[PDB]
Amino acid sequence: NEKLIALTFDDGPSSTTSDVLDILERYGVKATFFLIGQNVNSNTLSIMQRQVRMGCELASHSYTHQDMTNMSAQNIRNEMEWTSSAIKNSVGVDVKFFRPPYIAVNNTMYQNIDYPFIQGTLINDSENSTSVQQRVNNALGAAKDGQIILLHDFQGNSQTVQALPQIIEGLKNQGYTFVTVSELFEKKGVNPNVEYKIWSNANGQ
Ligand SMILES: [Co+2]
Repeated sequence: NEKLIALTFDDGPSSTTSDVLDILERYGVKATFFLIGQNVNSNTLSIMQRQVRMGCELASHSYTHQDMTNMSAQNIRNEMEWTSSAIKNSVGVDVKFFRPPYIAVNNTMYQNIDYPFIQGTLINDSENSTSVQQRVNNALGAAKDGQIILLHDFQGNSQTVQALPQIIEGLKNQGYTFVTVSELFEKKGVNPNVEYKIWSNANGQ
């Protein structure tokens, strides 16, 4: 009767990431970080190393974080390969999932990206006008068994850092167990590797 939640973070690594990690470590919780490839560099190495130490999953958010519906097939493929190899060659882990920038997806992307697409429920934590407590309530209201929840850890997103302790404490209080996206599919016995699909819940609905 385990109830699984996959907390996920877009747009890092950034210095804000380290504050997210401090909180995840405090609560013994793992998350998934969809990284922007050009943010994988010597300035972010120690953060990515700590992500791997804590068993947080690293995934792909493209290399330049542009709207990939305006990109050629070749450029899409280069973005994906460069992001995966940057993550593999820096800290030794293999990307398993892709999340499209801006959740902008078209046929060309689906034809030229070999990873499962992840969306999840947005909590609108990219705009400062969304308060700490709005972020808390949106995350708590989006939770259900098997659900992926989309947050951001771009530099400066301190209102999500402020929101995260209530979110974790509240979901545990509701009986949820935190998993990575890989762990989510593994534990539900679901094959994520379905082409032409974008997932928000391990049930695929
Ligand atoms: Co993004």
